Amino acid sequence: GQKVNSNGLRFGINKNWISRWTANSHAQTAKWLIEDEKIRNLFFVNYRNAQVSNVEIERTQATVDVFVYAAQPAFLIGSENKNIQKITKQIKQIIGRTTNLDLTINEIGSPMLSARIIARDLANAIEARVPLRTAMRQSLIKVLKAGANGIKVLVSGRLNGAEIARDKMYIEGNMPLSTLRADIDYALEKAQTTYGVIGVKVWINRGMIYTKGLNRTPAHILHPQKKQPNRQ
RNA sequence: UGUACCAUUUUGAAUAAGUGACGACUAACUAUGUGCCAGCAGUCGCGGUAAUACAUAGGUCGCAAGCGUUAUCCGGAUUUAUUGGGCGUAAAGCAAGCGCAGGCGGAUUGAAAAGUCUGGUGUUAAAGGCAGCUGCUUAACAGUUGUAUGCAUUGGAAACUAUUAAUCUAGAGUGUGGUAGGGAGUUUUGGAAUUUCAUGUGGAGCGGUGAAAUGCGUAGAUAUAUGAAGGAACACCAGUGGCGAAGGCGAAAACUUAGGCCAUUACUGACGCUUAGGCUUGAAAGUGUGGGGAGCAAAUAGGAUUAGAUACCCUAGUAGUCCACACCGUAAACGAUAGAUACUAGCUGUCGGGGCGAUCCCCUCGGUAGUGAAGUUAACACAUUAAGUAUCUCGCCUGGGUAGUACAUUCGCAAGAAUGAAACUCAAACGGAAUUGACGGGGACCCGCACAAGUGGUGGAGCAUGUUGCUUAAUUCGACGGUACACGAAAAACCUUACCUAGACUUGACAUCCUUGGCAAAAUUAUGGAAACAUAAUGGAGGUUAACCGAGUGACAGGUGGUGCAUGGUUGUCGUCAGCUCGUGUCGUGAGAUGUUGGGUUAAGUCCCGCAACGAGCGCAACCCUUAUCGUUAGUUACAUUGUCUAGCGAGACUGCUAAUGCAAAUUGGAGGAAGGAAGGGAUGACGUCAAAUCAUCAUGCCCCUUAUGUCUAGGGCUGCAAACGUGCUACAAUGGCCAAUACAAACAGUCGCCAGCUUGUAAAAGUGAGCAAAUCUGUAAAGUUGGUCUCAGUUCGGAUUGAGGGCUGCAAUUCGUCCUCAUGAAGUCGGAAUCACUAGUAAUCGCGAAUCAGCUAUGUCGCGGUGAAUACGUUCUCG
RNA sequence: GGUUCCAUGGUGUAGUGGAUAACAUAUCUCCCUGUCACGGAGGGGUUGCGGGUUCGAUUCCCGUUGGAACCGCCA
RNA sequence: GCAUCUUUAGCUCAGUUGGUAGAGCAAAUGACUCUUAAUCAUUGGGUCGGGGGUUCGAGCCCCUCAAGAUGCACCA
RNA sequence: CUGCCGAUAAGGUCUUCAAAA
Ligand SMILES: *C(=O)[C@@H](N)CCCC[NH3+]
Ligand SMILES: [Mg+2]
Ligand SMILES: [Mg+2]
Ligand SMILES: [Mg+2]
Ligand SMILES: [Mg+2]
Ligand SMILES: [Mg+2]
Ligand SMILES: [Mg+2]
Ligand SMILES: [Mg+2]
Ligand SMILES: [Mg+2]
Ligand SMILES: [Mg+2]
Ligand SMILES: [Mg+2]
Ligand SMILES: [Mg+2]
Ligand SMILES: [Mg+2]
Ligand SMILES: [Mg+2]
Ligand SMILES: [Mg+2]
Ligand SMILES: [Mg+2]
Ligand SMILES: [Mg+2]
Ligand SMILES: [Mg+2]
Ligand SMILES: [Mg+2]
Ligand SMILES: [Mg+2]
Ligand SMILES: [Mg+2]
Ligand SMILES: [Mg+2]
Ligand SMILES: [Mg+2]
Ligand SMILES: [Mg+2]
Ligand SMILES: [Mg+2]
Ligand SMILES: [Mg+2]
Ligand SMILES: [Mg+2]
Ligand SMILES: [Mg+2]
Ligand SMILES: [Mg+2]
Ligand SMILES: [Mg+2]
Ligand SMILES: [Mg+2]
Ligand SMILES: [Mg+2]
Ligand SMILES: [Mg+2]
Ligand SMILES: [Mg+2]
Ligand SMILES: [Mg+2]
Ligand SMILES: [Mg+2]
Ligand SMILES: [Mg+2]
Ligand SMILES: [Mg+2]
Ligand SMILES: [Mg+2]
Ligand SMILES: [Mg+2]
Ligand SMILES: [Mg+2]
Ligand SMILES: [Mg+2]
Ligand SMILES: [Mg+2]
Ligand SMILES: [Mg+2]
Ligand SMILES: [Mg+2]
Ligand SMILES: [Mg+2]
Ligand SMILES: [Mg+2]
Ligand SMILES: [Mg+2]
Ligand SMILES: [Mg+2]
Ligand SMILES: [Mg+2]
Ligand SMILES: [Mg+2]
Ligand SMILES: [Mg+2]
Ligand SMILES: [Mg+2]
Ligand SMILES: [Mg+2]
Repeated sequence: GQKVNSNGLRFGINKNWISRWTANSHAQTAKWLIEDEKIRNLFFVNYRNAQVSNVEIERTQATVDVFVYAAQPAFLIGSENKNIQKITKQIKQIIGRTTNLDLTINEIGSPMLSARIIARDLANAIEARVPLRTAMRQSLIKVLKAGANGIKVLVSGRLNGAEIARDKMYIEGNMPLSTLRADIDYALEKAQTTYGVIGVKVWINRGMIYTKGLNRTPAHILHPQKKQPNRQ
């Protein structure tokens, strides 16, 4: 049957919001809401070879702050800070010159156990004509070796160019979806294949959060260092 | 025959490549076209608008001066099985027996030598066959030498078979001695019971069924008691049994008669097994002649049931069922297993003879059963009574339908029996066994407003809204049992809008990429205008082009156009039901089984035990939110009748204690407690099913349009109307209508808004106008209490419809907004067959608020509080 | 050629001694079921043509059509 | 022979008794479905057998032909 | 505790593949 979004079921209890701002009026609540979606989509659609895991947005009456986590930030940084200037101009055109931006790339730790880049890698493999069975298994084994709990991958679509759509799942371990205390990270991606669209869904279990609180604490960014800059 | 061949003879790549296939068997794939059409096919099968199977093209593969197709023969085919198959459940053991000819057949001795083996000789024509060699440029081919097979004759071998001459008893029979039987035929005899009749008593039904009705009965039935007549069959005994070759045999007796078991110091001395043809017997039905006929009952008549009933039920009812003599010769005639012979673990019964002598029990020899290993089988299963290891003999089988049909023949009075095909057609078969599911008008157990017990409704009337159908220029599109129909749509006058009629536009209303400049787009005022749009004006923020304003410019933009049966995403449903699987191991040739099923306990695959299973994952449960009590922090904009109230943290409830019984989980009761055994509610919805819903939220493969299916605007339309259905509102009333006074909420919302008060107005509202960015100000609570009146009427019920006058929003209210006032006063007096929801603050009912919104007969949707019930005995029926 | 009968709903048939027309099937709407048949409720639909009598004709009278049933013989 | 009737889209038949034609099938088109069947809507399709005559006007009334079928004589 | 209880148009998907990591 149908299931409630795993990310959406855990918001406001154990998971913080990706955008944290309070608008002035119901007219300014819509502009500030579509614009941040454009920024997030920009980061995700293009600049994909970087493995951007999550982009957070922080806005005040007039000051915009962006916290961008990536696995390989060299591509964003570019050759002696070139590509970086380009993206700043991109961000300024979307929000406006009248405001103040404080974009912040922040390098990420433990990149494997994140459902976003795994789905992106999965989608790239399917688009690259890689056999589906082999592609998921290599991603599954590497993620488990990274030192996490069970992972559930559902890859539904016109499998292998077939005319009848199927779906292949591969769970390997305890994925307690009905439990609220668990840390389940979820992401979904659309692999654009020449024979249509492939939907990949990745459920990852990253332990149990036994410390009550609406997070305010990082998630799989702590193990190695996490810095770099571009801020003020 | 100037032929093969030869040569440094001239010229010169010049004179020369096709066919089949490409989904699998079977080496070799893509596009275009078509769209269950045209076509392909040796087999499985491809084609229903994304075809590697069709057509064309490109590529590739298999062959080659050949390649495919067709025809015929052999192999593969162990698929007529001598080598080399089978007959319990798949085709196939005759219904059984007596059996001649045929086949086979105990042991020992002698002879012969017909089979059998071997030596010599003759022959089995030449070509061909196989081996070697030679010759053609090697080969194909030609020649060359070698190379068997059988028959006859002759000379030996004597193990086995056959023949002959004899001996023996162990095979098989005979006799004596024990002995068990529903074995058969013929002739007599007996008692219950039914029916009819005769005689009494008696007095209204009997009979029959799911329920009844034909029928019988005051002419005295049913019933009761006695008697007589007659026919058929032989309760109990009677069986985890007996006899016979089979069919079959069960009251008692007599006569005749068949076979069998056990022990044999007796006798014959292979006389034995099987059996084509032949003969005998052979359930029931049926036939012919003559008797008999109580009961029952094919055919038949009537009454029921039924859409129909020539059937199941009931009441009658002939042939027949019975006997004697003649036929018929078929059955699931079954142990679905032909007969005979020898061998191969065991255990438990039961019957008969014999040995012992109370039975009972022990042993021996046989008959009849159950369980069971090796062994066999495709599996089920058989297993000393074989379907096991083997031999002999007979019968029978060779895919399914045609078909046990047709012709011919034999038998029969007759129906028919025996024997028994083919033409044609299919790729399989009402094939066999077993496995996983589904289903059952099959069982066992357990659940849910399912039934049951109640309450209030719906189907009847008026109105609102959605749908079907019809119409129209359009009535845009989708949803269509449960799981569509107050659904998408949380707002159709314009806009929305996707539709129709018209007036206008073409790299376009919007976008990027490119050569190139920016010294604008807006908005608004004029004129023509239905408005789109044009011609003229202030020429405009800014920042030198940032963004945009453009020119030039072709790739293109654009599509609510098709396909939810190509999809991604999201959702309904079973269902918040308790399920769905995996790893390792074990069993099974295999699909598969195990765990996951057994016993207890739950809402639960929840847990505990048992257990060839041991564990694990998803679901279940808990962690999350909210309501119920209290502690702590805080005290304004709450409270201020002083500790409410509001929201942060925490305590509290954990089967924690006790009693009962259970191994243990756990169930029930009690204690204390605000709360007791998921304390109430919410979020949370496994694998999957229905090719379930959506291309019209969005995204997207493919197809289609490209001065039009794209774009702008005005008007119309989505609001129609002979009709039908669904969901709601209002009612049909005194538990009420109207009027007056009046008490008690929670939640939510608010600066183009909430709007207090005041003034005007019969009122919707207008003007003035504070207060409130909000625990402060505003959004009148109604049912309810009291008083007056109506007095049961189509009314002081009910409000539809209609006419007029007003108010608000908005350019604009006619198509098509709602509110108020006045006027009128349809139907309707509790609603047919049949249906829906609900297990406590629930049903019922009364108001209040919010979302989308300028406004909206939203009576809709999402929320909040006021009052506040009835019933649950139980699973027989009903749905899942 | 002559004589008797009949003409009623969409189909098969009753009635009316002048004042009045029903039955069954069929048809329609609604329960019913996954659906349909069957079942349940309710709804609907009629005198061959003509011409006279009567206040009034399906009925009574005379003619005209169509369909049937009887006869048409003696030489 | 005679008297009588009939000839009507592709087929089977009503037309009405004079103002010039439909019904039911078949075909097609859509709708409808995965696609069909079925269903449903819609729909094109006529020398009223050939000529003559009457009439202002003939599928309609009267004649002659062409092709069939009826009832009356293969002399009672 | 034996009422009654009938039917359901045709053809169709779906396993691509282990060479292996
Ligand atoms: C019999 O029928 C006769 N009267 C008829 C003779 C006819 C001759 N033309
Ligand atoms: Mg071909
Ligand atoms: Mg082809
Ligand atoms: Mg062969
Ligand atoms: Mg052979
Ligand atoms: Mg065989
Ligand atoms: Mg057989
Ligand atoms: Mg036998
Ligand atoms: Mg037999
Ligand atoms: Mg014998
Ligand atoms: Mg003999
Ligand atoms: Mg020779
Ligand atoms: Mg030769
Ligand atoms: Mg007697
Ligand atoms: Mg008999
Ligand atoms: Mg009868
Ligand atoms: Mg009887
Ligand atoms: Mg008889
Ligand atoms: Mg037989
Ligand atoms: Mg056995
Ligand atoms: Mg045959
Ligand atoms: Mg035979
Ligand atoms: Mg058959
Ligand atoms: Mg089965
Ligand atoms: Mg009830
Ligand atoms: Mg109603
Ligand atoms: Mg009605
Ligand atoms: Mg519609
Ligand atoms: Mg649809
Ligand atoms: Mg549905
Ligand atoms: Mg409009
Ligand atoms: Mg300027
Ligand atoms: Mg410039
Ligand atoms: Mg499109
Ligand atoms: Mg679907
Ligand atoms: Mg077990
Ligand atoms: Mg168990
Ligand atoms: Mg839960
Ligand atoms: Mg569908
Ligand atoms: Mg309009
Ligand atoms: Mg509407
Ligand atoms: Mg309602
Ligand atoms: Mg009162
Ligand atoms: Mg105050
Ligand atoms: Mg009335
Ligand atoms: Mg009223
Ligand atoms: Mg109006
Ligand atoms: Mg009343
Ligand atoms: Mg309940
Ligand atoms: Mg009510
Ligand atoms: Mg209904
Ligand atoms: Mg005479
Ligand atoms: Mg369709
Ligand atoms: Mg019944």
